[PDB]
Amino acid sequence: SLSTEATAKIVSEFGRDANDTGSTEVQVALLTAQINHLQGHFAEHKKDHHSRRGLLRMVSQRRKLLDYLKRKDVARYTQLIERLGLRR
RNA sequence: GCGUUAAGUUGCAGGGUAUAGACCCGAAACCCGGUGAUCUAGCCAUGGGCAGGUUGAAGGUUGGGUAACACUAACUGGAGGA
Ligand SMILES: [K+]
Ligand SMILES: [K+]
Ligand SMILES: [K+]
Ligand SMILES: [K+]
Ligand SMILES: [K+]
Ligand SMILES: [Mg+2]
Ligand SMILES: [Mg+2]
Ligand SMILES: [Mg+2]
Ligand SMILES: [Mg+2]
Ligand SMILES: [Mg+2]
Ligand SMILES: [Mg+2]
Ligand SMILES: [Mg+2]
Repeated sequence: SLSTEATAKIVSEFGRDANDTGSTEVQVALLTAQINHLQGHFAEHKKDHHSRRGLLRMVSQRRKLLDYLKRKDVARYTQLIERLGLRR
């Protein structure tokens, strides 16, 4: 759902440089962007169960990445959820 | 068979009959034209009344909760031919 420009913008804002697409912060920010963007799709299409399975995978993938970041560097974790607006 | 050989008629009094309320009193009812919604039934307009004490619906806020909902606890709130 995310376009190329929007994706590239996130990589630059959370990565080390322009092609640090793999860092945990970038991945979590990318997932957060798609999850938030898809809230408008599922408000209109409540019965799109097949797409929602893909969304719930993003949610669980983000939870696992966050639990890993919190276990490695708590400081990086705290900054990340604050910038993104996540409860935990 | 009915008649012919038996005086009627007009007053007055009386007996009966007829039409009339027709010896007197008495229905329940039927019809016609009026008077009544100051009681009461319903409605319409415009005003008033309901001591005191209870119960605690929806909603709201805050926290928990969720990807977001849902959900949940407290506080608040003051529903009802209660
Ligand atoms: K005579
Ligand atoms: K008589
Ligand atoms: K009362
Ligand atoms: K309540
Ligand atoms: K009450
Ligand atoms: Mg993907
Ligand atoms: Mg006479
Ligand atoms: Mg008659
Ligand atoms: Mg009759
Ligand atoms: Mg009258
Ligand atoms: Mg009256
Ligand atoms: Mg009552």
